[PDB]
Amino acid sequence: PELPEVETVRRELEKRIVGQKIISIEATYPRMVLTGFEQLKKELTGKTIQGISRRGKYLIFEIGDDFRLISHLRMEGKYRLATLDAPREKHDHLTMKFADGQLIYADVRKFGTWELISTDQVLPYFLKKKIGPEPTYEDFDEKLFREKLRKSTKKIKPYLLEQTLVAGLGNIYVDEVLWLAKIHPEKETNQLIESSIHLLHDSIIEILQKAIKLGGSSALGSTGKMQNELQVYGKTGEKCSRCGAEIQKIKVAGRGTHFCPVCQQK
DNA sequence: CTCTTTTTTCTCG
DNA sequence: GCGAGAAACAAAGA
DNA sequence: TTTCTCG
Ligand SMILES: O=c1[nH]c(=S)[nH]c2[nH]c(=S)[nH]c12
Repeated sequence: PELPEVETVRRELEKRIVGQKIISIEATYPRMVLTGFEQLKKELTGKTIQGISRRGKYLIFEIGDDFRLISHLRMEGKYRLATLDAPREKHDHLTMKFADGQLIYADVRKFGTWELISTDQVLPYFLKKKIGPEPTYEDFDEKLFREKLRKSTKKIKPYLLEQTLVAGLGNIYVDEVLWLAKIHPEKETNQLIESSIHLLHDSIIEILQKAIKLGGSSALGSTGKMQNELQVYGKTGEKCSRCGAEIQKIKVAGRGTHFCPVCQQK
């Protein structure tokens, strides 16, 4: 999941589990609780969920007054809300049980993580990861963005994916963003001129805010509609510009990369 | 049998 | 620094 | 790394 899907999950969770008391926590895969399942079980049991926030692709459960559970879904993490008597499915790893239902975390590839953090350690946690600004007009300052692009020789697609220029882009939306900004994924960022950087800046914000509006692309968050709006991701061999160009797929810095060669020249 | 495909972090030259 | 490659893991799809 | 797929 990328920022839009996580934000969709956040919103659904906010509606359903805020105000609920955690009755018990169970794990068939405790190793995904990086700070220690035992400790997490002991601190959070009996606590009431006060809210859910998000930073980039990270979910943040606000539980009791002094704890935060930071959850990352990585590649295939999924939450679902189920009755207390729901059967176990094969890749369920964790469950937070309430009085009248449970929240189950599943992850086929086991990449997803949980970390229990002190409330005043949350801001330092994201500082250490060097996570960039949220993709909004208010937080995503184009001037700093521009200064960083100009000082670097990195290719624009893997640089954007670093989460440091701006938070929340993953493989789908960076491909959609570069298509929309008419920029080649392998463009060296110090070659970008001012007007391209401006278009790229706005496009990053516009695409992500749109995806959020449509509930993300495709359990919680499984009713998204952004996938219908995708212009290049996963559409190899299909048309992009009303002239005849087909979408090409190449490998860039280890990632499958979809682009329209005629519209996205260097 | 083999290989490649689908977020974050680490190695290493 | 930097980037190429791989690690963590499961299930495809060839 | 493990298992499936027409296997
Ligand atoms: O956190 C990341 N760091 C790097 S270097 N690349 C990358 N690609 C995605 S997606 N996330 C990240």
